[PDB]
Amino acid sequence: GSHMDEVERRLVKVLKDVSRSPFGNPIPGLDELGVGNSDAAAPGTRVIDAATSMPRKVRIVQINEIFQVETDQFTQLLDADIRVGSEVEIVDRDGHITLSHNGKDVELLDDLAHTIRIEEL
Repeated sequence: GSHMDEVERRLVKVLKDVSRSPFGNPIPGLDELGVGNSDAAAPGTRVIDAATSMPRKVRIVQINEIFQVETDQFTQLLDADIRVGSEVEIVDRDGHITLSHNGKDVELLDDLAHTIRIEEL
């Protein structure tokens, strides 16, 4: 093909990303994805896929839970409090994933936006 690096195309293990504002807007459920997982059907396409099937506005309905929330780094990401039921959008950029929300754009590593509870664009 022609390269075309998708959002989930990048495979990482560590918990780090680029940009200066990695935190912001609700939806970056880092410890939330742990459990969920989609692939087809409208009922949430999962960020991993919600960025190739002609994305427009991924509707956030949920994430997972709060059980896990013991991290100083997540403290800044918790500023949004992930409001399940909101409405956000995602878009690629030079082979990278970033959720664009009214507020600003975020990073959301492949480990973060792996199994979020959103809608199928």
